[PDB]
Amino acid sequence: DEVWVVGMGIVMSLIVLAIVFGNVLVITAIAKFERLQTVTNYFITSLACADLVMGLAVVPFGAAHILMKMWTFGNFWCEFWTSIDVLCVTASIWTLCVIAVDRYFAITSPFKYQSLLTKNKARVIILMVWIVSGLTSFLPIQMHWYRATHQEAINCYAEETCCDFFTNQAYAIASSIVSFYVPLVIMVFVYSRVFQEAKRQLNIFEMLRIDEGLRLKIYKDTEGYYTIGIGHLLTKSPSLNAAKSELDKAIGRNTNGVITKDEAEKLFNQDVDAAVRGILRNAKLKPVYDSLDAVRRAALINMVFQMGETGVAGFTNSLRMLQQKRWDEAAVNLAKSRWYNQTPNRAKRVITTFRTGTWDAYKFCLKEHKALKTLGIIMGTFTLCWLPFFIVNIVHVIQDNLIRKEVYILLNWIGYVNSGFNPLIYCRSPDFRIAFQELLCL
Ligand SMILES: CC(C)CCC[C@@H](C)[C@H]1CC[C@H]2[C@@H]3CC=C4C[C@@H](O)CC[C@]4(C)[C@H]3CC[C@]12C
Ligand SMILES: CC(C)(C)NC[C@H](O)COc1nsnc1N1CCOCC1
Repeated sequence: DEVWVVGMGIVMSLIVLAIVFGNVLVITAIAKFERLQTVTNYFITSLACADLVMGLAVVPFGAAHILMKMWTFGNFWCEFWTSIDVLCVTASIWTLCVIAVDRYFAITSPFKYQSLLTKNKARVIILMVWIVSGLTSFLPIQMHWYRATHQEAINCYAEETCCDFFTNQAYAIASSIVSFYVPLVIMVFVYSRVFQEAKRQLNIFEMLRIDEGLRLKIYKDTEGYYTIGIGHLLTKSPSLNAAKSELDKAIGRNTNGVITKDEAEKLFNQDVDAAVRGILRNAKLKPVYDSLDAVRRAALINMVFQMGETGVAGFTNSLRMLQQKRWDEAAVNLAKSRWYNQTPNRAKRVITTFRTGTWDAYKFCLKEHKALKTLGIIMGTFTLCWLPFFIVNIVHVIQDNLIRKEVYILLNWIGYVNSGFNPLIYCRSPDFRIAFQELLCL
């Protein structure tokens, strides 16, 4: 139908436009802004490149093959088009597997969020991917090791107006296992460990950085008292110079109301140490700290950090039920407090920690932890976009008459739309957000 062709033509054009402009913007943002020239962003550059090659050389000719129902580019370009197509996908899934593995080695290292690979080393890994995956994508098609022995296929090979991808059962299993499933199985298992390590390796220092936050300039909290760094109270006095005086003495230099990351961490390491020391000095809190597990020990430290040894001691009724290990019971009395009303968002997180005995409340609450979530969304979406096509592709190998030709192309296109999703997912990263709007002048 006429309306169907024009209708599909517009949909496919807006898909192609979204692929190219999206990835160009991403590549441009990493190339221009220094703050985005990281090891993990260099892998994203390789991912965005493969996604750009898709919408520039693959997807455009794919559309013409559907709207005209015939190949009008020759048998040399037909095989080259298919070779690039496979490479784009193979390079993308291996890139995602590398990102996953590099994230495991970073989280297991004492660096926790910084990569063990250098900028020169990362370039080698990317170049090795494109070379290795380039060989497994071009050699099995150019040497015609992919060609089937049935008449319908040999007729399509000889025909210059036929580019229907016909294959033998061997290649269909071999190429799909090496190219897609092997990096996918590894990626899923390795990045599930990355998520498991992130949640498990959560500590009080990260927990307070989540709750209190970070600001290197003097600000007023909910209570209204002068604060700086990670919830470090300066004075209860409503005077800026009084707040500045107590600050310059603590650091030991002319700060002028501004501190560094090195300085903010230094006072934070002191406050945390003072909180625990205050618990050990307090007779009411001392036996409660003993009975609690590592996770709930941090939750008591968190309250002592915000209110103070004396303030936390006032919850006599609640503390008694923490010792009794009746978490759900203690939580109700903790909720029935002025502290709960003062900071409900922070109170919920701390109360839930006591209830669960896990960091489940502080799940992806950290900025470094949000970065991992975004990368997990990229890998997970690639799976949802490509796995249906790959399952049906291997189902076709076992039984020939299982699915129609229209089902194969439709599922292949589900994977094609994926090359337009990745730039929109980078909107989660505030570093990319600022880069994008700067290049778009908004
Ligand atoms: C279609 C085929 C033949 C062309 C393949 C394109 C090749 C040349 C491209 C695609 C991805 C590219 C890489 C993307 C990532 C980076 C990070 C950047 O900081 C330095 C260059 C480097 C390492 C690129 C080198 C060239 C590269 C490997
Ligand atoms: C069939 C067509 C139109 C050339 N698209 C190819 C697909 O987009 C993906 O191709 C692949 N990339 S990695 N492994 C594969 N496959 C899928 C098709 O069968 C051979 C192995």
